[PDB]
Amino acid sequence: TYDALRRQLIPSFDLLYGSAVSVVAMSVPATARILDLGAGTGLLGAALRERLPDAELLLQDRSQAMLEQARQRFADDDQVAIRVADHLDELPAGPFDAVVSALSIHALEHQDKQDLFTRIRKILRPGGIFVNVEQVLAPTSELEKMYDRQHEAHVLASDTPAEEWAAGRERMKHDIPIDVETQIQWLRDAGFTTADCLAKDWRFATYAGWNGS
Ligand SMILES: Nc1ncnc2c1ncn2[C@@H]1O[C@H](CSCC[C@H](N)C(=O)O)[C@@H](O)[C@H]1O
Ligand SMILES: [Ca+2]
Ligand code: NA
Repeated sequence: TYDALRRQLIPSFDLLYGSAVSVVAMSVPATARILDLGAGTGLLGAALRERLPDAELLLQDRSQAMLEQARQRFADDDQVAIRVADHLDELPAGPFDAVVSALSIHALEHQDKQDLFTRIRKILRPGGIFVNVEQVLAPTSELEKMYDRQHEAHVLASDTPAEEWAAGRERMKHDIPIDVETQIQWLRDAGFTTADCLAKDWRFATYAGWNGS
């Protein structure tokens, strides 16, 4: 229902979230310790749990209301913990095999994104992976209009309730997105040895940084 609405609002939901799960599964052991940053209702954590039954998940968000949905989703899961913290607050010490995030970090000022990527690398073990499923800006105003048309085309094709799309539009006014290549370069600046865009559908992209490989 909520998960159905996220699929209606997010072009290539299965490709982009699935790419995040696949790249983690190919980068970390079965028993990986994983931080889901801005976990919300725990959708990305849930996708990872489906693939990695033995992974320890820490779901972190500033919103207790969002994390209540995550607590309900993971009620019977003894390998899931929840932390209430802002991206800008001290991160959990870990170390972590993976730090993942979906549709959260684009809320931060650009300087705070650059600092967050560096702070994430500090809590990753050597060879650890950072993955972001992200809302990204087009590199030009003209291309941004085309990105917007492609997003609207998906929303309309998915028979999204008009009020939910209106609410989606209102939330996006507060967003501080940047182009995918700029923020992938920020991973290199943060000291990740490899950074790559795995999958992309115009405004939405899955990218990753590796802490040594
Ligand atoms: N500065 C910040 N610190 C922590 N969480 C933040 C944040 N800004 C936004 N968030 C959280 O980021 C989430 C964005 S919605 C995405 C939720 C989830 N990752 C999913 O894929 O469905 C919300 O849960 C919101 O509370
Ligand atoms: Ca948003
Ligand atoms: Na709760």
